[PDB]
Amino acid sequence: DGWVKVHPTPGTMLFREILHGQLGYTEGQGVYNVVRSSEATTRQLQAAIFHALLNATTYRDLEADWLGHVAARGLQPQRLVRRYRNAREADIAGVAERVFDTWRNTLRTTLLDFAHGLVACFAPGGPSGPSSFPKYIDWLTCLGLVPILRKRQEGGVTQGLRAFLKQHPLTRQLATVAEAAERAGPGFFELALAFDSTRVADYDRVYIYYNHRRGDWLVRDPISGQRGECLVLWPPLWTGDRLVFDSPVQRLFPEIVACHSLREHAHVCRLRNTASVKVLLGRKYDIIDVSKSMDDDTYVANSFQHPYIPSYAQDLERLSRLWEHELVRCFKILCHRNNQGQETSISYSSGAIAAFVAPYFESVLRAPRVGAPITGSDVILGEEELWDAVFKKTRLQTYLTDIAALFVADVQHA
Amino acid sequence: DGWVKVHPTPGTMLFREILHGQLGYTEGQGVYNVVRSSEATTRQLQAAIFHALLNATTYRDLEADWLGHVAARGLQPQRLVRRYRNAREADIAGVAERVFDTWRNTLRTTLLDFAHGLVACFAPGGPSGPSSFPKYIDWLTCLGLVPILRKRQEGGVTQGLRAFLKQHPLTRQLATVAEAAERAGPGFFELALAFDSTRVADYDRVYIYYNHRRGDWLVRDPISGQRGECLVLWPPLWTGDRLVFDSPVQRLFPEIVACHSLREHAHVCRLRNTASVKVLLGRKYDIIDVSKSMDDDTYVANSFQHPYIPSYAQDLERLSRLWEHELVRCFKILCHRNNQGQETSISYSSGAIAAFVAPYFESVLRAPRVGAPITGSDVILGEEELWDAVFKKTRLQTYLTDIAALFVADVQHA
Repeated sequence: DGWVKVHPTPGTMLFREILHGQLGYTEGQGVYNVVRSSEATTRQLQAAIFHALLNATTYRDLEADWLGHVAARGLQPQRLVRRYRNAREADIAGVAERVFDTWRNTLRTTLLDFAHGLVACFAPGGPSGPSSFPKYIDWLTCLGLVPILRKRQEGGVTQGLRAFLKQHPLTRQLATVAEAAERAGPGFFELALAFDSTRVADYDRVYIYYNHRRGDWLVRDPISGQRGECLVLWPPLWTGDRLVFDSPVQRLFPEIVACHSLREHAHVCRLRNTASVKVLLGRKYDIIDVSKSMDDDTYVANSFQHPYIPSYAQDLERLSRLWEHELVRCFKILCHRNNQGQETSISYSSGAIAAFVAPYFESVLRAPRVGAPITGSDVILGEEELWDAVFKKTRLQTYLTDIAALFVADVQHA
Repeated sequence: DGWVKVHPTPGTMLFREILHGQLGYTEGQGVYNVVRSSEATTRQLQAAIFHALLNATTYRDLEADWLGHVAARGLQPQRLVRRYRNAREADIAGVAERVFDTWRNTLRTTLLDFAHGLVACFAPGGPSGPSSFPKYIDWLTCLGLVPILRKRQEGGVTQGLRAFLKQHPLTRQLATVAEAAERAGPGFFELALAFDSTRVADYDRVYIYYNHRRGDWLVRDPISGQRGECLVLWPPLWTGDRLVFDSPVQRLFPEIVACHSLREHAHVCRLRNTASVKVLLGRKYDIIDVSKSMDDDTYVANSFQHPYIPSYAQDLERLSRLWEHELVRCFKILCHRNNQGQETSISYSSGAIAAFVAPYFESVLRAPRVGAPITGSDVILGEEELWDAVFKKTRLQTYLTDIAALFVADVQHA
């Protein structure tokens, strides 16, 4: 009652073959390889993990750790003042500031190592393999639908997390690290659980059914028999005895088909003109035309020759430029420019990362909220630069600076 | 009695098929992918929510929170002066200013977290699904009409608000934030109800009737039988025989049709010239012309040959430029360029955001209020920078600065 098959039809297979370059290729299509890059998602995961780790810090625990470090070094301010026996406030303040700076550097590098360990643990799951981001992107590019199958199970990411966390020696060395780990454990476990729950269906196996009257989707895997959900980003259109998607490939399809047909005709015409001389016959390296079978009681009037050969450079150039412009504007890809002449730099714009990465996490993966998203510049930015940027901009720095200021004031005033 | 159907006619279906690119495609048409972007509406929602949250802050609650924080830290100004025992008012003023600054940073991060939570709650349902902004835009671009259907119901947005607001622990932490939230709750509920009540009809199901004698519109859904309202932004014209709309696609239609027909004729002529030699016959790889099928008391006088092949590159280029100029001048889209490079970025102008987003919220969504609209520059800005700007220019900055100045004066005069 109103159901119809959508995906296993030859049209989408032809779309995917076009995406693989099975018919024709152009320089401008190469931009698509940057669209599938998994840099933005990994950067977002790094930012989320950094925020989650640094949001568990406690001021009192940090103060206790600093006091313990000072006691271990035996560098209490009064002892140093009574050893130096001078009223040089600037010198003793500089000494205390240097000690605090060394402690800050050691804490920063320990936190960086722990955070990088967490990021490395989370890395293999998302960008490739199960629930891979390029699979989502080419799902969007071909159809506009992203079928998903869900089942509540454990996975390897959680196993790696539980193996790594329990044996980590950094917890036994710093109370702050252990407290942050134990407070953020449930969140990380839930995040990995969400990672391992979802699975984007492969292109060659899944089935999609659409009903026009009710306007609902059905997606199932014919092998396992499992039913899932069908996510739609831009909806298709029903024109009666047809279905027309609004994916970029759908828009670019007629031009590609026309250019391919032109190239085939050009090749066929080229192979015809191999011979140099051609001779015609009639009723009273070389190719002969015999018209005896058709000249029966017939008289020849005239004979014309015109060796036409089509040209297809302009069509290929236009198709390449069209592909580049369509992929740049549709996915909102930002290109950096040199001073003059050529330009070579491709990255994701802020609008692109928002409108594509955020729906991925929110709906496709159903992960919990990850906080404020990164900007478009942070994708270009490196790992350590992002780490110490978020370290500076977080509230962990304020407690450390306040402690340093109070300690320096107490040292210099006494 | 004067009613005539409008929308299910083949003309509008052909207009939509033109938008999907059935009748060819050009690089100029790709600018349409920026007109349908949902950045402006999300920016407006963020600004409205930020204003609603910031306007509800209370001076007395903030003063009480400041006193409580001072008591918790034990930072009584007189006690600190009696402890330090020095006449350096600059040092104590700097200490108080630093404490106020750290509290400012913590309050800012908590407010940002709560505001981002609300924005994430409102985001999924606004620009897509019900009241889909791209659907509104392509309704405007095809016809000039935006049919709507309304019903008073709750929805997922209200449920998400109910779950998030009452289960967020931030309310139990700061009295000021909870007080502002409980003041702003009714407005957020009304906004969510406005989101959930309005639905924009799909292009493939709804029906539209017009009657020129009275000048009235009728819109109905043939499936559910529900009757809605028909909104008009630029009115159409009635010429007796037909109804002529004034949407951009209507103006650009004849040029598109002419170019498509020219391309078809060029292809047909191209397929004819695949034969190198052509032969003619008459009464006393190869193509034979037997004109003796008609020869009866006849005599051949002369023969001619002229293999014409039309060219269509200039037409395609002109059509692309016309498409780009029409879209830019109609939707008022601002284009940015480098020193010599073209299309550094594409963004909505202030006139565009006003004249398109504001009528959307005011009529289609029937939102109660959106506050002062943002400029075109705020679209480029990210969420965090926009939040910083609105926080700087809001009412709350008055109370915070006044309290900080008064406390600094009291500390330095203690």
